[PDB]
Amino acid sequence: LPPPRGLNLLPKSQTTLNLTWQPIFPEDDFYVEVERRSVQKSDQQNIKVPGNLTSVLLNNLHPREQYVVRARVNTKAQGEWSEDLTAWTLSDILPPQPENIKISNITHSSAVISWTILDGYSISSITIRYKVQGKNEDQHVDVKIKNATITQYQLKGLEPETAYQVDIFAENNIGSSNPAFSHELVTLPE
Amino acid sequence: GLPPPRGLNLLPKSQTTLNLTWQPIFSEDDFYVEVERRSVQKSDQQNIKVPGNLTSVLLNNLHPREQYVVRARVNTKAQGEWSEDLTAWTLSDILPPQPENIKISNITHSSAVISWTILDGYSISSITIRYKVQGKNEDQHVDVKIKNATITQYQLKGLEPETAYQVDIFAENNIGSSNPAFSHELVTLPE
Ligand SMILES: *[C@@H]1O[C@H](CO)[C@@H](O[C@@H]2O[C@H](CO)[C@@H](O)[C@H](O[C@@H]3O[C@H](CO)[C@@H](O)[C@H](O)[C@@H]3O)[C@H]2NC(C)=O)[C@H](O)[C@H]1NC(C)=O
Ligand SMILES: *[C@@H]1O[C@H](CO)[C@@H](O[C@@H]2O[C@H](CO)[C@@H](O)[C@H](O)[C@H]2NC(C)=O)[C@H](O)[C@H]1NC(C)=O
Ligand SMILES: *[C@@H]1O[C@H](CO)[C@@H](O)[C@H](O)[C@H]1NC(C)=O
Ligand SMILES: *[C@@H]1O[C@H](CO)[C@@H](O)[C@H](O)[C@H]1NC(C)=O
Ligand SMILES: *[C@@H]1O[C@H](CO)[C@@H](O)[C@H](O)[C@H]1NC(C)=O
Ligand SMILES: *[C@@H]1O[C@H](CO)[C@@H](O)[C@H](O)[C@H]1NC(C)=O
Repeated sequence: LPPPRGLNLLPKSQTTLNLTWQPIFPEDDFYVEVERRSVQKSDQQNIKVPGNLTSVLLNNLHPREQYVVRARVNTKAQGEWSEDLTAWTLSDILPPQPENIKISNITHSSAVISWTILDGYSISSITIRYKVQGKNEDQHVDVKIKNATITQYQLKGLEPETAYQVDIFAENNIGSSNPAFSHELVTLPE
Repeated sequence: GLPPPRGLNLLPKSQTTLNLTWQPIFSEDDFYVEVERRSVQKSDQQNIKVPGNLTSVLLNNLHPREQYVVRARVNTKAQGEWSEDLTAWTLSDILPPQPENIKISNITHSSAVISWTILDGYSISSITIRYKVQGKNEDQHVDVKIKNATITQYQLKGLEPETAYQVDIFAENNIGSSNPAFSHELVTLPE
């Protein structure tokens, strides 16, 4: 038999992952073999679940640890395995600050910021906070980037000859990252 | 008649408290600070004696988002001159209302000024203007944070020409943000 279609692996907690698939079409009579397997440690479990149900909760997992998962259908006959799905369980700790922070392309009313995030901490978003560097500080701007794939952003409509303070936070299930230092940005008309 | 304490300041601490601080003082004894507070909305006035050698009273047993007028004096054998009125709202127990008078204007290819207005007495400490592209893609959005309720306008800058933005505008407060029933549309020009 062919493996389950529509296989999707999502982290629902710090110790649990949820594998879902599309309902299997029956003659008789079958079950779904699910194999999950840790990367950071040597830990494989193998679960049999009745064919008519559509998902399994994989539980008793460790925090911020990635697991590789595959599945199949057996009858009788041993079905061919699905492709390997991977996922991290949610973080137990606060996420690390984005590394390789590079401010460049500095213009009169714009600049480009680039960074790198470490995978493994369930970073769901990053925020780019920028404000005028003066001692007043009555307002700032948060650019909220909701997909952690994006590695770069261009700030726009900045004021010329102005010094800005720029910070970059990464947010996960626990909370935001804590920056030790900010970054400077000075525009030029010229 | 002695003059009142100097450097009088009234800070809202909680929903039921305000803190009145002043510059401490030290002829012959004894002396105490008479502090009066009174509700604007309700009819609730109280008179509090505190010994003259401490620097602050916490005026307690007040009601949520209620305005209060405060004054003070230094009494001895004779009663002193009253201070000027201090006024403050206690912190709110609800979310603030959405800002009315949302007038967008001066729309250019990369600029779009926005002005609003807020109702006082809700302890509104900041307002957030949010703006993203009209598309349903939840990739990016920009939260402009304005940390004083004094500021009434703001000019958006560096927007993309010929584009539709979905502007929201929240008001924040000791409980939480306001809840917009509706967003606002912003077209941009050529360029
Ligand atoms: C793992 O996977 C998903 C969530 O990530 C869960 O599937 C769902 O579970 C219940 C149904 O028992 C519901 O919350 C979801 O909707 C259900 O099916 C339809 C939805 O159209 C409704 O008519 C039902 O009333 C019912 O609510 C359901 N969602 C889907 C798409 O299947 C699953 O429970 C979760 N946990 C485990 C332990 O498997
Ligand atoms: C009322 O307000 C003032 C200022 O917030 C408080 O005075 C402070 O007291 C603590 C020590 O107990 C220190 O932070 C300083 O000595 C004071 N600060 C200043 C700025 O003077 C006061 O304690 C508050 N509460 C009461 C009940 O009086
Ligand atoms: C799967 O089959 C078993 C047979 O006992 C039944 O208990 C269960 O409700 C079935 N689930 C379905 C049809 O979703
Ligand atoms: C910024 O630098 C990169 C790499 O050279 C390139 O996109 C371009 O030269 C610059 N872009 C500007 C100034 O808009
Ligand atoms: C004020 O004087 C009284 C005298 O009973 C004393 O209890 C209190 O500690 C004094 N406060 C000071 C010196 O701050
Ligand atoms: C309109 O925008 C331009 C350029 O951004 C600015 O110079 C001008 O002051 C604005 N006009 C008003 C009436 O706000």
